[PDB]
Formats: sequence, C-alpha cells, structure tokens
Amino acid sequence: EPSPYVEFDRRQWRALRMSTPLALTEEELVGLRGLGEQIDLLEVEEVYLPLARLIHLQVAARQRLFAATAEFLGEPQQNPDRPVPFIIGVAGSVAVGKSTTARVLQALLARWDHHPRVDLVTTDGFLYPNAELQRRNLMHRKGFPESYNRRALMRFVTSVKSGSDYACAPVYSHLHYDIIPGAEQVVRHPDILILEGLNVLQTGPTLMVSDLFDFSLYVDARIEDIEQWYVSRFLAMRTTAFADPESHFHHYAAFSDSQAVVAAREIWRTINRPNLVENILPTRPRATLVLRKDADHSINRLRLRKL
Amino acid sequence: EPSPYVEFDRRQWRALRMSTPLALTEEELVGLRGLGEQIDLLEVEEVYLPLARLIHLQVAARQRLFAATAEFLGEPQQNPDRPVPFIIGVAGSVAVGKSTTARVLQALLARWDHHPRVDLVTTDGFLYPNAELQRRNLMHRKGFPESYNRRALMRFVTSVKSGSDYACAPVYSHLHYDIIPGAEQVVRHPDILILEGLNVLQTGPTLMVSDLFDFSLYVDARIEDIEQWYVSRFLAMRTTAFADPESHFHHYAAFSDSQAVVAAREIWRTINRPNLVENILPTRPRATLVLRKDADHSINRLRLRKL
Ligand SMILES: Nc1ncnc2c1ncn2[C@@H]1O[C@H](COP(=O)(O)OP(=O)(O)CP(=O)(O)O)[C@@H](O)[C@H]1O
Ligand SMILES: Nc1ncnc2c1ncn2[C@@H]1O[C@H](COP(=O)(O)OP(=O)(O)CP(=O)(O)O)[C@@H](O)[C@H]1O
Repeated sequence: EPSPYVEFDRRQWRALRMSTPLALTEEELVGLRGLGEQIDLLEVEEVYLPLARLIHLQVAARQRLFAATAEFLGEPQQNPDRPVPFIIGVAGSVAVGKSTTARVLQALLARWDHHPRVDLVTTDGFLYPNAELQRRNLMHRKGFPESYNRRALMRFVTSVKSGSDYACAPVYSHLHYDIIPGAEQVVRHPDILILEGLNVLQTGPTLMVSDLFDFSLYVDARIEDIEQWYVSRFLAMRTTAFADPESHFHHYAAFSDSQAVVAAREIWRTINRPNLVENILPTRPRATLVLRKDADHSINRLRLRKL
Repeated sequence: EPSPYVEFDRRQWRALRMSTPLALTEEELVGLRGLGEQIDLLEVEEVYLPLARLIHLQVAARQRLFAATAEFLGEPQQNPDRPVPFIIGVAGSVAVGKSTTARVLQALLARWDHHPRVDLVTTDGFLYPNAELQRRNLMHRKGFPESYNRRALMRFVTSVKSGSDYACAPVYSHLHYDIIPGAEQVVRHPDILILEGLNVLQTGPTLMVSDLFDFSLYVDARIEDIEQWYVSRFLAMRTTAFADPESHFHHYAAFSDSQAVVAAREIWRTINRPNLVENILPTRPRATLVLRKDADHSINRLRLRKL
C-alpha cells in the first residue's frame, strides 16, 4: 500500500547528512538545551544535520513556487535580498523537548553559509493575559487553543511572510506566568521564521498559521514517557525556577517529593494530557517531519512526508 | 493590513491571459456545459485562460519541490515521462457549476502544448452504496462528508500521486442514484488529476485528499442564488433526466411547477443548504482560487491565495 510517508531509523536517517558541516560547540549546545533534555552533539550530527540539509534544499525550491505566482501576476521580480520568508512550524506536547528542537534548528540554520536572518517565535507571546483569561474563565486552560489570541498570531505570521519590514509579537513572562505590559519581540524581514508552540499545526474554518508553514516539525513520544518527563521536570524546578521568591509558583519549592508528584500529575491530568490528546496529537498527521523519542529523550525514529 | 489573498475583478483578471491560446470550439464547450450553466467562450477566454496559465507556471515549479526531496533522500531522479502527478481539487455547493468548471479546466489543460494526460474524477464514485447508507441511517445525507468512503478516496489519491501505474475508483449512476456493481474508472499515471466534489477541501484529524492538492478551486456564489439555481434546475429536469422512466426520480416528472418548487426547496432546506453552511463553506478560506459568480452564473470576481 502506498503512503504519503516514509519511515526512518537513526541509522538510515543519519546517512543523509552527506557533507553538512557541524557548526556548533558542546558549550553552545548546552545553552540551548532545556532542563531534563539529553540532546548532545551526536544527536545534533545524526538527526539535526540531515534535517538542516532537507530544509536548505526546500528553501530554494519553495521560492521557485512563489516566483511562479509573481511571474503569473506580472510582478516586479523580488529583490534577491528580500526573498519570501520561509516559515517553519514546530509543535508537540508540553515537556517533549520541542523548544530545544527549535532553538537548535535556529542555531543550525543561522550558521548556514550566507548567514540567513533566522528568527524564533514561541506562541507564549500570544496567550491572552491572565485578566482576560479570567474573564473568559480560562485560567486553567492555558495551552488550549482558545487560551491564545489566534487572530493576532495569524496576523503576525501573515505580516512577516507577506514581506513586512517589521512585525511585533507580545512577550510572556515565565517568571510571572503572565504577558509583560509593554514588551515587544520585533521580527524584521527574516529569511526564516521558526514558530514554536503546542497547537501551531491546527487547522480550522479559517486560514491559520499552519496554512502558512513551508515546513513543519512535530516532536513525539509515548504519552506515558511525556508525563514522566513532565513530572520529573516539575520536581527539578523546585530548586531552579520555583526557588525564585518572585516566581508565581514559589509555593511549590517547599513541596516534598511525594507532594510535588501529586501536584504535577494533577496538572498533567486536568490540563496537559487532555490538550495533547484532544488538540495537539490530531495535528501530527500533517507535520512534514515527526521526530520520535524513546523513554530516554533519544530521537531514534523519524517519519517524513514525501506527499 | 497584509493579506494572504489578492482580489480581482474580471477586468484585472483577464489581462493576465497574455499569450495563452484558446484551444476550444463553441461546440466543444457545449458538450462540457451543464444544464442551466451560462458559460460561453468569452468566459473561457477571460477567466479560464489566465487560470490555465497560472497552473502551468505552478506545475513546473511544484515539481522542483518534489525533486528537492528526492535529491535529499539520495534518490534515482525521476523519469521525466513519469513526473509526480499534479493534483487539483475543485469544490463548491451542489448546483454552483463546479462540475462544469472542472470539465472545462480538464479540456483546457489537455490541450496544452505537449498533450498532458489529464484525468478527471468526481467524488460521486466514493459515495457509500445505498444499502450501506441505509445501514448507517444516511440515505438522506448523501453529500455530507460521512456519506463518502473517505478512506478509499484518500487511498485512491495517494495511490495516483505516489506514482502508481493504475488506480481504480468506483462509479456512481446518476440514473439509478446508486453505485454501479462492477464498474471501475481506471486512472493511469496521469500528469494532472482533477478531483471534484462538495467536500474535497476538508481538513481533519487525519491526512485527507486536500492535504495532497497542489492547487484547489472553489466555485462560489451567494447562498440565495445557489438555491435559485438548484430549484430551477430541479424544475428543468422534469423533462430531461426525470423523464426517463428508469430514473430513480421519475415520479418527479409529473409534478406541477408549484409542487416541484415545493419538493426542491425542501431538499435544499434539509440536505444541501446545511451541508453548504456546515461543511463546504468552511473550506473556502483555503482554496487557492475562489471563482465568484453573480446571480446570472457569471464569474465577475476572483480571490487568489498568494500565501
Ligand atoms: N510544570 C510546570 N509548571 C509551570 N511552568 C512550567 C512547568 N514546566 C515548564 N514550565 C515552564 O514553561 C516552559 C515549558 O515549555 P514546554 O514544556 O511547554 O515545552 P518544551 O518541552 O519544548 C521546553 P524545553 O524543550 O526547553 O525542555 C519553560 O519555559 C518552563 O520555564
Ligand atoms: N435536484 C436534484 N435531484 C437529483 N439529482 C440531481 C439534482 N440536481 C442535479 N442532479 C444530478 O446530480 C449531479 C449534480 O451535480 P451538482 O449540482 O452537485 O454539481 P454541479 O453544479 O457542478 C453540476 P454542473 O456544473 O454540470 O451544472 C448531476 O449529474 C445531475 O444529474
């Protein structure tokens, strides 16, 4: 039976690096790595370097597409130093590593030959502010599609992709667990924009950011491993993030192991798991590349859309 | 505010014909034209000839895309006489003319320079048989997404697009209003496949045929004009299709004008209108080209996705 997809193991995937140079130190890697992530330079070589090659092939080809349409329209012909921005989505559960995957990809792409402006935007910035989530009764549904300003998000990406000189995104504080009054992240005609968040691959009765992606990544694992990663990170954060007395979640710092395991499982149960099953996981079939992790965080399997 | 879309009037659209030759006679047109359609050679020149140009530009460019991915994969390099089939979806309400739009497009494309094999498949073939729709209680929901074998449909298109030597579709009788035992439409590595039906542009929790389209058309009009077209065609068919004594709908042939208007409005009300509002119309935002008709069937407006 034919298939839109081709499966790979790590063996088969890493043979597709060919000549791609590794342009990243073990220290540089460390500063991109998230708490509890296991990615090392081997993973970068065997997994991210083929990915970066695939993308660089598709960038140039994807630009022929937009050029056909401008030829058709009888249009100027595009300043070769403002091409149509290549837009990359990165999706997956809370805790699955997707933020690391995206920072790593940005660093690999920024170090490609001619130094492309490669911007990274997470959807956190487009969450409704808490006072607005309260109004909507959504303070316990952060991460659910409806907790985001999806219209503002779509505007932002439509602005960038349509060639705008600048586009602004709001900024979320993880310390305060709320949007920061007055803060802007300003994206300036980048060559590549990576957009990272839980539900970025969603589709619906309107045109959405997924409809603008030229390439998409989904970072996957079994649900039970993700929960284990999530709980263990919650426990770890008792002495990193929760320890700051300003942290919205400071009360958690003084939880016993067992108490924190109880809190963490409840949050997973009531918020993150439902979101993953109801909203995120149904977007996986469309991702261009699914990156499949084993219980140790290791990417050992891959699924590429060839159609 | 920037926009994925550009709007056109007929003036602006038809200037984009450039050199495209008209390769179709007034008689050839007639045999493609559906009952109550008003399309003539002018419409073909000013509307379909630019469309055919747009497509021919995108075909060659879309093939660079699939070629990038085979380069990446270290793959043979594609027999230039079996390229990856370009897949075109055509959608819209019952009665809106979409079947004519598709037959016309096929004829225009087949007459392009090097004589591309251009196949046309409607989703009718993939309706569940009546005995199966009865089983599911769906005999009065023909046209609703669930009245189709969507898995078989997706298989068919995945087969063709992935380069298969042949792929078979079942065949629906409009005379008998049921699938024909033993009938097959056989599609053989065409260069272009047009797929036409009500809901072909749908998205969902699985990969669907819309995810395989390289280009999509939606044929649009105000809902009240479509109803008027539908009712008037139902009345007309009293002496064409319904007149055949074998026709499943023969009892309608003997309806008075007023009685047929009553029957037709009820079918619109209970089946076609709900389907259009709930299922078809929410797919319009994704179509590459929306063809907007006035109350006389005339295409006077267009909306192209540039993103
Ligand atoms: N259990 C929890 N409760 C509150 N805040 C949490 C949390 N777990 C993580 N956070 C915070 O929110 C963000 C979590 O990102 P998330 O887990 O959704 O994606 P991810 O898995 O890609 C992060 P990374 O790849 O860097 O490990 C981090 O910035 C962290 O500070
Ligand atoms: N009111 C009705 N009741 C039963 N059968 C009908 C019908 N109206 C049309 N049909 C039949 O079913 C098909 C209708 O196609 P539909 O209206 O869904 O698309 P369309 O508007 O693109 C057709 P065309 O473009 O040729 O006018 C035709 O083959 C016709 O024989």
